[PDB]
Amino acid sequence: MIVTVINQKGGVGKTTTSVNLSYYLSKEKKTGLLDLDPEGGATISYGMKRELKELPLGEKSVNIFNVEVFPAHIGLLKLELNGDVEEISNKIKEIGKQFDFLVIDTPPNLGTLAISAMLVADRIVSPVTPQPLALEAIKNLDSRLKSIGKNAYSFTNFSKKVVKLDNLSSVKFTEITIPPSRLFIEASRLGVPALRYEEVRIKKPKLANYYQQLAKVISE
Amino acid sequence: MIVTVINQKGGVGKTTTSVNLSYYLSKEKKTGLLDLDPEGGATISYGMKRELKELPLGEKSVNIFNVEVFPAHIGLLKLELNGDVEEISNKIKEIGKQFDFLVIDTPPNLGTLAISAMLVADRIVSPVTPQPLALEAIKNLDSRLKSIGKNAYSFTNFSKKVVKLDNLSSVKFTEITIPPSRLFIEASRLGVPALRYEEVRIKKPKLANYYQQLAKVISE
Ligand SMILES: Nc1ncnc2c1ncn2[C@@H]1O[C@H](COP(=O)(O)OP(=O)(O)O)[C@@H](O)[C@H]1O
Ligand SMILES: Nc1ncnc2c1ncn2[C@@H]1O[C@H](COP(=O)(O)OP(=O)(O)O)[C@@H](O)[C@H]1O
Ligand SMILES: [Mg+2]
Ligand SMILES: [Mg+2]
Repeated sequence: MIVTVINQKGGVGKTTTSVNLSYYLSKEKKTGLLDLDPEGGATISYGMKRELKELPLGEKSVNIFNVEVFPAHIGLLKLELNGDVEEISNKIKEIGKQFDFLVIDTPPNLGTLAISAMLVADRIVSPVTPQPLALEAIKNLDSRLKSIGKNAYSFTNFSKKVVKLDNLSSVKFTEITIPPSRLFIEASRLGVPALRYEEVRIKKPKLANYYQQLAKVISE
Repeated sequence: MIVTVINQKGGVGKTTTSVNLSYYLSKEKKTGLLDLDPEGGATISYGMKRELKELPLGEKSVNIFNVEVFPAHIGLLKLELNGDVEEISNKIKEIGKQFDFLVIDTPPNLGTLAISAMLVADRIVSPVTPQPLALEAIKNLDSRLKSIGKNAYSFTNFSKKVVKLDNLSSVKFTEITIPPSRLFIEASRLGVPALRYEEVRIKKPKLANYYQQLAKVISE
C-alpha cells in the first residue's frame, strides 16, 4: 500500500506524520519511507543528510530505526523542474511494490513530485490545523483531488478539537486530533522519530495511539 | 588517524567509547566508525541493524548523526575464523586513509579482527573499570601490546576515581574517569549516541567534557 502525505501549506506536520506513521507501521510491516521533499525533512528526522548527488529516484535506501528510508537528494530538484509525471509515477509504483507500506513525504506544493505521488497513491493523507491558511489549503486539495478522481483522509494537528469541513466531498476528515507537544520538537532536534523518543522519554507513552488510529483508518 | 578501541572483557564500555568519541570528533573532522564486532553494538547505537549479508570489509557505510558508520555484518564472523591478518590490516589502512579519524570498535577478545585493528592503529584506547576482571584484562592487554611493540591509552569508566596500574609500562592511564550515568542506558535504548541524546535531554550537558579530554589526549 502506497500512502502519500500531501499539503500545499508548509508547517502543518506533513513530515512529522510521514516519519511517525512509517515508524509505527514498521513495528509489524515491511515499511519504506520515500522522501520526495528536496529540503529532506524526513531524511533529517531519521538522522541522515540530504545527498548532494543527483541520484536516480529510489536507488538509495537505508534501514534506520526499523524503517527503509530513501534519503532526499538534489536530483529531486531537477525532477521538480524537468520531471515527466508518468515516469516518476511508474518509478514510485515499482518502489512501492517491494513494501507492505510505502509512506511518501512530499514538498509543500502540488507540483510534479506531489502530483506523481498522488496519482499512484493507494491512500492520500493530508494533515490540517485550525489555522485559516491550512483550511484554504485543504479546500484547494479537495479541488485537485476531484481533478484526478481520488479521495483523501485528513486529521487535525496542533489542536485539541477536530476540524471537519463537510463541503469538501473528496476529503474524509477523521476524528483524530494531535495536540501541541514539545516531544515533537525535542525528537526533531535529535533527528529521531517522536514515537521512538517518547518510548524512552516518558513513563506512559501517548503519541502511539494517534498513529495507531491513523493506521487503522487508512488500512480499511 | 586510526583510533582502535580494545578490551578482552565485555561490558566495560568499549562500544560506548567508540560511538561517543566518533560522534564528538565528527563535530569538526571527517570521522568514520568501523564496527568490527559481529554483535554490532556500535551499529545498533547508530540506529542500524547488523547486515545479514557476507559483505566485503569496509564496502558499506552510511552517514548517520554526522558519522560515517560501517555497519557490522555476518561476514565479520568468517573474517574472525579464516581472516588473514595482513589482508585485514591493509584493508583497514586503506579505509582509514579516507578519514581524518577512523574509530574502530572491536569484539571482546584479542582475536583476528582485534589484533588486525591494533597492528595498524595510530592510537589504541582501552577503557578500564575498578572491577578486578577489567584490571586482569588490562594486564593481559599490556602483555599483548609489548608483543606487537605498541602502546595504548586507558581511561576509567563506571567510576568516580581513576585507575592507574604503574606496572603496566605499555599502558598510559589518563586521569579521565566517567561515572555511572543513566543517560548512557537511555541513549543506548534509543540507539543514538549518548552525547547527542544529552544535547537535548538536559539543560547543561556534561558528558562532552570527558570525550573532549580523551580526544585531546590522543591527538597529541
Ligand atoms: N503536534 C505538534 N506539537 C508540537 N510541535 C509539532 C507538532 N507537529 C509538528 N510539530 C513541529 O512543527 C515543525 C514543523 O513540522 P513539519 O512536520 O516539519 O511540517 P511540514 O513537514 O508540514 O512542513 C517541526 O519542528 C515539528 O517538530
Ligand atoms: N558510564 C556509564 N554509566 C552507565 N552505563 C554505562 C556507562 N558506560 C556504558 N554503560 C552501559 O553499559 C552497557 C555496556 O556497555 P558497552 O559499551 O556495550 O560495553 P562493551 O562494548 O565493552 O561490551 C551499555 O548498555 C551501556 O549503555
Ligand atoms: Mg516537511
Ligand atoms: Mg561492544
